[PDB]
Amino acid sequence: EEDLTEVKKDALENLRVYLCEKIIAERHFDHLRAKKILSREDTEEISCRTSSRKRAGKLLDYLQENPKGLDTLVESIRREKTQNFLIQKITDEVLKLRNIKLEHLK
Amino acid sequence: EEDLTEVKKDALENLRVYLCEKIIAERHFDHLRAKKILSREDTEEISCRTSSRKRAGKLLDYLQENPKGLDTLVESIRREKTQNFLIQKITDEVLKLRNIKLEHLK
Amino acid sequence: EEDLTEVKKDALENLRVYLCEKIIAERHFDHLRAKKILSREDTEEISCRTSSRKRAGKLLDYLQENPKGLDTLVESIRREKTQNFLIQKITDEVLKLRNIKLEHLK
Amino acid sequence: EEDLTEVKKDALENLRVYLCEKIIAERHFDHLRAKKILSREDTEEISCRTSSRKRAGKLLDYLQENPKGLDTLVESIRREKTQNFLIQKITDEVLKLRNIKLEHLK
Amino acid sequence: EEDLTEVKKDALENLRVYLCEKIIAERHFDHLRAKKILSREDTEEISCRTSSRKRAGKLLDYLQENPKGLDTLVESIRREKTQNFLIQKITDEVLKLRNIKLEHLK
Amino acid sequence: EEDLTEVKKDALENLRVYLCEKIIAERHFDHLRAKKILSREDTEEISCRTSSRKRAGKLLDYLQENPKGLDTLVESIRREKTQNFLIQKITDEVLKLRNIKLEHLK
Amino acid sequence: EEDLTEVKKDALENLRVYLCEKIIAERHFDHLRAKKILSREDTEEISCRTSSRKRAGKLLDYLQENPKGLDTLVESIRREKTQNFLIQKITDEVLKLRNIKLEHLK
Amino acid sequence: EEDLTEVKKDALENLRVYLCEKIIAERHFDHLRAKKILSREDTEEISCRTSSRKRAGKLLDYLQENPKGLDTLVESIRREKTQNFLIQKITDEVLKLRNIKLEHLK
Repeated sequence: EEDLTEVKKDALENLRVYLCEKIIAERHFDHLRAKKILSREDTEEISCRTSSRKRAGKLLDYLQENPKGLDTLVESIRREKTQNFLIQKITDEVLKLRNIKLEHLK
Repeated sequence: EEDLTEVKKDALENLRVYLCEKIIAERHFDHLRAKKILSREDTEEISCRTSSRKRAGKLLDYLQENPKGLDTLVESIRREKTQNFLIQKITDEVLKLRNIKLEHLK
Repeated sequence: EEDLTEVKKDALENLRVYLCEKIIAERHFDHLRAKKILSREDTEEISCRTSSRKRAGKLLDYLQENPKGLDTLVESIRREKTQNFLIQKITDEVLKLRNIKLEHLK
Repeated sequence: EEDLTEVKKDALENLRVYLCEKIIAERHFDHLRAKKILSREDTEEISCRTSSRKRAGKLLDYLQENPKGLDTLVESIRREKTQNFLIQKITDEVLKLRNIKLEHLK
Repeated sequence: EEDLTEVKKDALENLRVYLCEKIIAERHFDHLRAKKILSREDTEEISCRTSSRKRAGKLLDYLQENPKGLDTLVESIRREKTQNFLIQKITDEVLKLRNIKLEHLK
Repeated sequence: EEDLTEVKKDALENLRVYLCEKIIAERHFDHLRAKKILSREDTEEISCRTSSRKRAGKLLDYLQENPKGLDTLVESIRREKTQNFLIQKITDEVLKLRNIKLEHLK
Repeated sequence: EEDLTEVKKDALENLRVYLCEKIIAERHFDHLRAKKILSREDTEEISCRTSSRKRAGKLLDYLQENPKGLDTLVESIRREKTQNFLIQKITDEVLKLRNIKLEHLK
Repeated sequence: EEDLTEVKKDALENLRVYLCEKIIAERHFDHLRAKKILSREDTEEISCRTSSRKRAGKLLDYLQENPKGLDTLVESIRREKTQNFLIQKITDEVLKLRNIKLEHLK
């Protein structure tokens, strides 16, 4: 019904908390692939002045605007690296979505 | 009796003075979790123009509108960080509430 | 029609991902030749502070500017070294161009 | 007739679009020589808070106030570096001037 | 209860101090095995600029992320090398966990 | 009477001047232990942009907050390194406290 | 007669011009010592948004409110650094004071 | 007439261009001697973040302050190194001074 794209934000708002977990990937593996749809000048800006906490929050904040919001997810399971502390969580992020999402059906 | 929600503000007004102690957490640990219920654009703006004293006052000021007033409290005792200079104080913030709260029973 | 110089960026935006295969050649072989038309101070700057990932991105990022976009290509097939991992890719990079390029004709 | 000094703005306003092509020279090559007539404190300020997009626009925006408007031009063709992606364009920048300039004669 | 994964950080925060005993293994033995789950470009970066103290802090800091945190441990007891200064400590590191962990049960 | 925690600031405001003697320990030995009670993201932030003077000022400024104000002290006399330039001074820092402290008794 | 505290402003007003000479010391050596009597939050703000020209004027502007106005003077002659381009000037700043001061006696 | 100290800046503003010849001496020989009168913290700061182009500009920019403006000169002719590319230039720098200087006499 095209309503889910909103609940992702909540899920994200609920998962906003996990800004200290594999978010450093913004310097590691986020910036590179996601740019396929992500911004350009902001990257320069977003990166220039952060403790890796702000940009962390920054990087995430933008994604609520998009409808799809399925790329940090595919990119984390892809490219190897960490397949647990984010992925078990990602399933939990999926859950956080799932939970919030399925709840909405009520 | 749903009256306490107000006495927090007093407690807060009484504690308004402690605007220089662990309030910097607005750049540190406040903005992140609390946004679970907190504003969105204000954050951007609240932050945009401050020496960390205004935004300090700002951030604090916003919380009197809410009835609950209990999260800075749970967020500081949790997430580790500082467990005294604010928490003994927090117990004192609790006191400032408590004192203000209990006196109301008179 | 001088429109292709742009689609190269797309192709590059589509190939930005392969920032991990033979991009290290900036240390191995890119810096020396490309300088024939490439930057001067940034080379110093671009280089000074990277994990070989950022500079990788940097070096690539700079070329979307230039119209020709055909030198890393000629330089990789030239100077021997690698002719497969990147060159079959280079054909694919040509493809990524070709694909995006030919697509534009529709 | 001293009217051309105005048409450079529009040409620049027409060329305002090319804020992504060899404008980075602001860090690379612009700041150093142009300062012969260019500002002093702003440079510090202009540079202090930009993603290289603002300062880009900044650096350009200032030049409309001057009458001569001929230095970024002479500076890019000299000092080596890029003699094409901007220079052909510069001829086109000259054209953008020329086109507009000659048009004015009508 | 999946709460233990946190107290490890404390334990680690409590053991953050012992950043001088056998942390040089970041060159001696730590980098090779741990990479199985560990980070890739940071390794390049993390290493690139350290007195062996920051990277020390770095490497460790990264692990508070991961939920398990049981690998520097198995890798130090195995692969021979040192079985005492780090290991009695490791048991003490286990203690630091054990202490903080069991305390949590209160 | 819990009034002393304030004069430490003064003592510190009076010792603010000694930001050049062994404050560099912010790299040499401060960051590591003090983090037992110290801030996390600012450490990232505080460090990222300083001549070792700002951060020097930064590091000290945060502690006026804390009530105990007794850790840089124990940390400097311990862990070896310098026991004179800082410690004779530290006793003087103690004096600066002591002086200011005892003065308050009047 | 306590009238001198005012002509210093004039001196400063007449010395306001020299806002480009050893004023950068605001980052270099001013902020640290002078804070013994100087502000606190402003420093943060004063610094937060300047090209070093405003803050220059800022830093200077504040000192007119004070009566004594002798510290930048004693601070510049001491702490080594520059003993001429400011100090000959400082004697001249003394002169600017002196001139105006002595003039006032008429 | 003490006016020359100003024209040096012009001369310097006219020689600001030669920020590419023997300015790297900012590492090769400048820092050590000139420090007899030069900055302290900025040396740390000026150095920390430059492609050798900015610090180049930085180092020079500071000197327009100082009245004498005669030390980079004596230091380059002495201490061996290069006596030609810059010294013929230095005489030309002297010229640039001389030219601008003598012109002022008109």
